[PDB]
Amino acid sequence: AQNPNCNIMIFHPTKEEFNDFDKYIAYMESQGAHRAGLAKIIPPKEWKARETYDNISEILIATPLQQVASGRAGVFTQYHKKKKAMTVGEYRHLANSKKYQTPPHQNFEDLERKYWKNRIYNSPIYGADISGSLFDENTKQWNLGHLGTIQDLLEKECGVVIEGVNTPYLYFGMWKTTFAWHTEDMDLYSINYLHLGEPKTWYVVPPEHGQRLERLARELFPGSSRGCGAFLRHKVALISPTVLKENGIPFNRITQEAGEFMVTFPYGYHAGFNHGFNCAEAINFATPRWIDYGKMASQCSCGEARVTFSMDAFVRILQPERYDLWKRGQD
Ligand SMILES: O=C(O)CNC(=O)C(=O)O
Ligand SMILES: [Mg+2]
Ligand code: NI
Ligand SMILES: [Zn+2]
Repeated sequence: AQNPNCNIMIFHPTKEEFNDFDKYIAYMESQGAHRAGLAKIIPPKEWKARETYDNISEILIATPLQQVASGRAGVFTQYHKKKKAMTVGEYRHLANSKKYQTPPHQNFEDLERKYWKNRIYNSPIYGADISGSLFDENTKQWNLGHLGTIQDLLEKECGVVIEGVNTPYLYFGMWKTTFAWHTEDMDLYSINYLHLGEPKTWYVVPPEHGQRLERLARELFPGSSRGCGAFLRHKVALISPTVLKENGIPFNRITQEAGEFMVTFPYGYHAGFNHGFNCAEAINFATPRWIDYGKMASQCSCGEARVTFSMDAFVRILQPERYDLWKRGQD
């Protein structure tokens, strides 16, 4: 069995290997990369996502989100307070202001210590989940807006024909902006490209041990657990590496830098934070190996998780017994 310790693997494809996306995902799996829940892919030196970023300040963040925390430093939840619209130029200036800028630090490890110590005492503002793409249309390799769609995958593997679309999303981050512990909708894969700016630190639990994390989360957030049998679908709970280690939960960590891709694998729980002003692009995708995970994915029916249009068909086809209850939570 490849990668039995479930380490995060890092890949350096050649320009030739970068042509066929699906093939390279299958390659990484042949080497055991999925067992970690997360892999890093460093593009060949000849590749570029786009010519320059010199023109991105005009993008609009229609609903910036202020991430307010409650709890203790290692075990907290965050809620998103909506703020007035602002341009990327406005947001970058805010990120770099004395109130929000990254503090002096020695190295990534020092900065990680400062994040876990102090996160809860601040409320950073995140421009998340913005439909759009920063890949040049002429970039043919690993262009996240030109992937094969999840609908097409389900049609090819299962023969059924469904509505729905699959487009990328932009994320504008600043110091301490935080992504809570989650798997993807329908336990899909994700791919994330860091276009520019400061790094993103990731934490991940191997898919084979996801239920260990869920059991700890039920213990640590007991009112939330009573409210919903899949409350991590709400994407609000944070648990630190120190707390994970105290409770024996297997995990790994890695820091993504600008120019790098990360792939999350089906049912790979992940969480993390941004080091300073940055911009990422991400999208969900499927492969044939995902279908079994889609069929078994948990679902929130309490009403909190509210998701895209396109998840309807996935539930309806893969989880018909759950469909009626889940759709009530949508409506
Ligand atoms: O970058 C972020 O804030 C969060 N991204 C993801 O959870 C992902 O790409 O799957
Ligand atoms: Mg612009
Ligand atoms: Ni994710
Ligand atoms: Zn719920």
